[PDB]
Amino acid sequence: LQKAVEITYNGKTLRGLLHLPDDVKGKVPLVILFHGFTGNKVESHFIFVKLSRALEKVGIGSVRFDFYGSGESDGDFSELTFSSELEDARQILKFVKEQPTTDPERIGLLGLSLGGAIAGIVAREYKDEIKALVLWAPAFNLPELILNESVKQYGAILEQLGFVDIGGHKLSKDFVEDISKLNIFELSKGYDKKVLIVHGTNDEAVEYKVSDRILKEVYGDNATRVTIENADHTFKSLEWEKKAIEESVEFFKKELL
Amino acid sequence: LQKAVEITYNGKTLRGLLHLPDDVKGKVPLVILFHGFTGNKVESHFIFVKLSRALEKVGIGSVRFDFYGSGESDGDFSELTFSSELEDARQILKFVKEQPTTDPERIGLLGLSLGGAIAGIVAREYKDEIKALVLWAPAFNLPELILNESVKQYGAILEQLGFVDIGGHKLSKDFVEDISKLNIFELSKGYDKKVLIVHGTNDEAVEYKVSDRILKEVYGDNATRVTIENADHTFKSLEWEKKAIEESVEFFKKELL
Repeated sequence: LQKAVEITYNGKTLRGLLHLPDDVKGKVPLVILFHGFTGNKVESHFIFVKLSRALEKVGIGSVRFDFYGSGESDGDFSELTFSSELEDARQILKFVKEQPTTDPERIGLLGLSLGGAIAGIVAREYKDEIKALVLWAPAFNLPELILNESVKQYGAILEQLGFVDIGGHKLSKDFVEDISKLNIFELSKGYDKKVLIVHGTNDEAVEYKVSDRILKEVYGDNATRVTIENADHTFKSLEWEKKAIEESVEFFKKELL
Repeated sequence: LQKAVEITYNGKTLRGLLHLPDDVKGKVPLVILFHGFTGNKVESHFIFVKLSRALEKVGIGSVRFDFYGSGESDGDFSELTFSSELEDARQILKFVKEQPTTDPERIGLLGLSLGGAIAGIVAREYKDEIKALVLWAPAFNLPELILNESVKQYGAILEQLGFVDIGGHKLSKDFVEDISKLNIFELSKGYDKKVLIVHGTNDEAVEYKVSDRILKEVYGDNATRVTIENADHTFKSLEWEKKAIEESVEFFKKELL
């Protein structure tokens, strides 16, 4: 079952999609998916919708929302910041628990790159409430990346212009300053339930070595990594995409149930 | 205002968004927006939402649906054909006509790339029903590209596997045979109302010189072409984005109203 949902907090309205398995009723496990930098709820080559529909086939619900300033939700990219989506994420988890079909003891999280950073942080905020977590190409090094991409380049423009054109989006200078005082590695530490990392070897957005850091620094032996050899950032292949979703569904099927 | 909508025909469910102007009330001009190959209703860097929300400021509503097998709508890319999305387009136009806020006389059409080819065909299909037509980098030569792409590498793969991986999607073999019998130039010929063409000088998906072909072989005095100097396919820049959306809404508001 697929139908669109709406969230409104403050003066912000969020738009998204909720999935529920048709053949089983009562209270069902749920995974909340967080999208990445400049992405949206469908995500790259529809990998989120695909993963959503694969989950309802194994009796597992899901919700996919558009972060404020991106996609179908309200706002401009300029009034968006990392901590903004952090507030958005909390409202989505709240909304999900307030569903009669939602099982409170079985809730998981999934995030892709920037969404992965948000997912690992929100997982620690609700360490008891989130039973399992999956990180696709987790961009825990987004802070250094933005800072090192703001001094080698864009630095003069951002101050002069107030923003910079990343590619049809207005990257505000507020965004650079807000993520400057955030450390994803130290902010995701403290999650103790099972963790699954999916990373591509030939990832040029978030180099594969980041997952090594996340495995050594952030989580203990409660986190495993599924390495997809030769894959790119978003697993842009029918083969790569299959492995990423299948291992994610298997992982959610075991740890969530 | 923006609300999610749904169309269900022939066992297929289409999901989308309907934009309605808050200021004006009663009956209001609508602009149907068709997205491109491997895209979705939000389109690249959210240009469709931007165009939609910029449209409602003029008091001009719009409807943005995901084609069947794409984005939020049902089905996989494997069951998608050009004629498949032509059928979807007809269903979307019937949907807009059925809405009480909608005014039948002033419906408009917009399409990007393959969506523009869809829009050009549908505009001629309902010549008297569609008041104006806007085309963003219209891929009228899409059948030629796919044909030439198939002989270079797709066809050998498609013959055996039944499909080809075009980057996380399954391109049907029927899709190639389906589009081979199609000539968008002649199919879009015969529209007798005002047409606007927005094309990029540095467009690499759909060459700039095919916009020359459309103005000559497809239309006459009613056709107009805005040239975005040095722009790429989707106007992936805030300066290029402004020119395309600003000029197109002025074309819409003038001839629709």
